[PDB]
Amino acid sequence: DWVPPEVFDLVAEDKARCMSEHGTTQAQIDDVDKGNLVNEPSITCYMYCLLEAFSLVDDEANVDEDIMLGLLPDQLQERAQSVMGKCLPTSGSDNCNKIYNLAKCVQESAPDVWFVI
Ligand SMILES: CC(=O)CCCCC/C=C\C(=O)O
Repeated sequence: DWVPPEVFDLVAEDKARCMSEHGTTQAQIDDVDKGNLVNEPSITCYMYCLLEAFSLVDDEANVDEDIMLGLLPDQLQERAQSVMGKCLPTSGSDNCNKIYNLAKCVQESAPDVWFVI
């Protein structure tokens, strides 16, 4: 992708923790990455969990746009601001479901640059 390998090491402890907490499998993550998203807590609560580990969302799955933007390469800033304009604020029944809807929105809007670690 555009995601550099250093980022995988950085997320490794939290990834292991969030998969363990939520019953997530690598296969589920690969599915999401392949654009296939279902409203299963084991995947959706994983995504919320990891986002939270990096202060990208708060206790009610409100996205920190600035942190999100500061994390992305300089190239995607422009298209990411557009995707956020369409897909934020988050909404849903709970934290996991809010990230499910966000994931659905962001994938529908910017498949090219869609991905989850
Ligand atoms: C849903 C998902 O995988 C997003 C993970 C965000 C983690 C990024 C952590 C560190 C960085 O980008 O430097």
